Amino acid sequence: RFIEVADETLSFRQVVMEDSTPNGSQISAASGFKPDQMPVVLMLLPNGSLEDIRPDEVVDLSSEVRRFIVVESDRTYFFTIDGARLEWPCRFITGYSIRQLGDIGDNKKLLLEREDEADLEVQNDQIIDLDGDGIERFISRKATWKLNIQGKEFTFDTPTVVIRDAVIRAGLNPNQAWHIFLKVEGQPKVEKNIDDVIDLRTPGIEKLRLTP
Ligand SMILES: [Ca+2]
Ligand SMILES: [Ca+2]
Ligand SMILES: [Ca+2]
Ligand SMILES: [Ca+2]
Ligand SMILES: [Ca+2]
Repeated sequence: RFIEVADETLSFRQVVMEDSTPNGSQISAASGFKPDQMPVVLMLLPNGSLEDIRPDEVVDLSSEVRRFIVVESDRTYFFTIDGARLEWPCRFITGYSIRQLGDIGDNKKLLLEREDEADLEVQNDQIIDLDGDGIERFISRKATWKLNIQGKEFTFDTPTVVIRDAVIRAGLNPNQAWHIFLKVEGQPKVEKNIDDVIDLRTPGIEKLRLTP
């Protein structure tokens, strides 16, 4: 038999299982862990959940090629993706790992729910600390970013927007001499040019005000 085993990097590798009905200890031993280490073993269910495998919990491998996350750790943190609970043996999780676990398509935007301010957008390489109190909740939305042009909010479909295209979409003639200054939240306004590129992924809604 064969199984696929990965770690916090989620890079699966083939492992040979000589028993069709192993328990957590056998899966841990086949993955290269001594009995005293007791790694955390998480079986990837077909629906999308992760089932914790005890050292004496027999797993039926005759079904199909099952996948496991075997990470030497002494704890597990619970988080959620769209209300579905998931388990993670490490306290720091990257956005890429969240997308891998939740099977979120790359055409969507990942957010971390907050109550005291706007929900935080999580990039691929951004690290979220799960050790914070409470269950961290993640959300998938449509990949659209808002921009406040002349006091009106327009919803672009790209993380980065050319200022000329933004003005064109707003309706103003880009060819006129404009004093363009951007006002990112929490930062002073910075003058820009008609042909510059604005990254909307910064937290909050940017304000692209124009004057003649
Ligand atoms: Ca057995
Ligand atoms: Ca179990
Ligand atoms: Ca919120
Ligand atoms: Ca937490
Ligand atoms: Ca923004």
